Amino acid sequence: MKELIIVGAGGHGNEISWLAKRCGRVVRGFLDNTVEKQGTFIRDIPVLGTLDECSKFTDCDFVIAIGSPRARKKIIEHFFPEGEFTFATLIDPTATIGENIHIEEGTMICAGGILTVDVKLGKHCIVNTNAVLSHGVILGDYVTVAPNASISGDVSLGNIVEIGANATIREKVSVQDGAMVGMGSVVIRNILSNQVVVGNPAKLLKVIE
Amino acid sequence: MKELIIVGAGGHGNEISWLAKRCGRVVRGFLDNTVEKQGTFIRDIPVLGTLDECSKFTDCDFVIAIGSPRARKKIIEHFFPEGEFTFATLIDPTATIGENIHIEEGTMICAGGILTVDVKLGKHCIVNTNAVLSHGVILGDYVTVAPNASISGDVSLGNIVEIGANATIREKVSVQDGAMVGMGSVVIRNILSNQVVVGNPAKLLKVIE
Amino acid sequence: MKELIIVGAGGHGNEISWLAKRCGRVVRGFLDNTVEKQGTFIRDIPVLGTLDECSKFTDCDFVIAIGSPRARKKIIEHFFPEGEFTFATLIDPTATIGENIHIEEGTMICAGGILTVDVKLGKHCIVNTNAVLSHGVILGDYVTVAPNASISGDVSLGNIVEIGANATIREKVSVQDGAMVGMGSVVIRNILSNQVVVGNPAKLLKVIE
Ligand code: NA
Ligand code: NA
Ligand code: NA
Ligand code: NA
Ligand code: NA
Ligand code: NA
Ligand code: NA
Ligand code: NA
Repeated sequence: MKELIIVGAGGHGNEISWLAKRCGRVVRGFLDNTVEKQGTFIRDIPVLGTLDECSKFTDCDFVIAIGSPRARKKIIEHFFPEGEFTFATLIDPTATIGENIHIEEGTMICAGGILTVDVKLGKHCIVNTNAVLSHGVILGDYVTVAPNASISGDVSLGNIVEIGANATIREKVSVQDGAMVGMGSVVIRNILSNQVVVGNPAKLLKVIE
Repeated sequence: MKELIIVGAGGHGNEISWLAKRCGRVVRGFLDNTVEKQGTFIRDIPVLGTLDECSKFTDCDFVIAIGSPRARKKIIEHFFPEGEFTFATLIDPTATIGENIHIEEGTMICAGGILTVDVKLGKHCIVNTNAVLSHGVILGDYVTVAPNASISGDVSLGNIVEIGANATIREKVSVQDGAMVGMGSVVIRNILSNQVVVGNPAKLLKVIE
Repeated sequence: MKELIIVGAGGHGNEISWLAKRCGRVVRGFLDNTVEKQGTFIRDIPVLGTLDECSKFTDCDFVIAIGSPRARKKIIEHFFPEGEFTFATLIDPTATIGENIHIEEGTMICAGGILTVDVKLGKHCIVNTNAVLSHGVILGDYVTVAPNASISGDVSLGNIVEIGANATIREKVSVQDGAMVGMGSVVIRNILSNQVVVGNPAKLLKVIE
């Protein structure tokens, strides 16, 4: 397979370099805009330069290993014009991927994640450690599902949605584009665009836009 | 082994047909009373007819793949007189079944479920995806444990109990017959018969009967 | 390897005898101070005597299979003077141990636990069933992490901390020595020494000392 460039050398990039190694991929290096990270390494993998160096690595697959949905969308739209680059899809060997699962490119399915049946993910999604997506779940593009999230049957998550760690979503709930569910939330009602909800049961905290 | 008939062609039946395939079982088909589902399929497995056709398949094992505890009890008592039918016990290959685990027939233990030591389940139980039953847990008949439920040591769940997704039950709690714990609940007190409790900490919402 | 002595023949000792068997270890027996447990067994493994018999088994590895952090510290300081005894480190075969994970002796990592990258544990820790410790997590000595706990990146847990079942800790939170997080808590703020916090979001309940 192509060597991999990981965009983002933070905590998620750290864990995605681990995922890539477990997937048998050779990581060429990271791109990252942080001044303090130039000339640094994670486990023998160098930070190669800033994101505008991506054009020097068109021979590589990319992945955008940054948790923020809006960060991944911003980076793809600025640095990765349609058709110019290829993206990896990384699925941990300990993830369970069942039947009629469709995953678009750039997606990361991490250790212990479970996608059962009839699940559809858009591009550049994250399903983090030990999260569960049950029957009929649909994710748009740039969705982040944090560790231990519990997403019941027939849930729909719009584009640039973030589901926080160990949150629980009732079956048949819809979450509109850009919303965010706080860690630990218990979501029993539909969520509107750009809403942040928190708590048990989840209630509106604020709007992100 | 015998071919399997799955009663219920809904979301749970979808996931239990997946479980059966992962268990190496041949699924003859589903029985389901929904008019709109007659002549339909899930992943090449047909809906054969309504539940009163069960008598045409006594050569098959059955499983009642319906989440509602009371639905499974109703169906067994009406359609499955004692001794006339055999029931499968389906344990996902990725479930962990430890030592001195006793599971009665009709039970479904799904992907990533963990039953550690000295756990006892009655007939027609569900332990859904990634749920954990720790030391000394006892379940009656027709218990449903939803995905990611966290059932601590020495918990007793009566007949026709339902524990919702990603709920947490304190060690040594007893839950009487027919009760239901909402998704995400934090249960730190005993629960009486037919009570619905929700929240953190769990409190009485209403009675189911 | 050396035969193992398990200190504590309660619920945790039950599950740790299971862990030891899954790890290929021969358990010589338990030590336990309970009068009613003298002459008893768990799955063919005898309670050998009280903790003051430890000096008769210096040929064995020990593990202190008691959930209470303060119980493990008390027992080590009274019965196990520095250098006189050796301690096992038990890691379930179904635990995922990633890269740059450092675990000190006496630690138990149970079934389905996940430690991703750059995680450090002190002595006599417990990571119970299906718990997740993400990038950069640090635990002191005698930390207990209960089943299904969700500990996000860069969390620091002091000595003798207990994190209850299915609790969730926000990234970069620090928990000072001796604190306890109730089961199911949603921890979004730093915790001070000896504080007990509960709820969603977690709030101070009381002080343990
Ligand atoms: Na699309
Ligand atoms: Na798991
Ligand atoms: Na779309
Ligand atoms: Na019984
Ligand atoms: Na009974
Ligand atoms: Na959980
Ligand atoms: Na230390
Ligand atoms: Na120290």
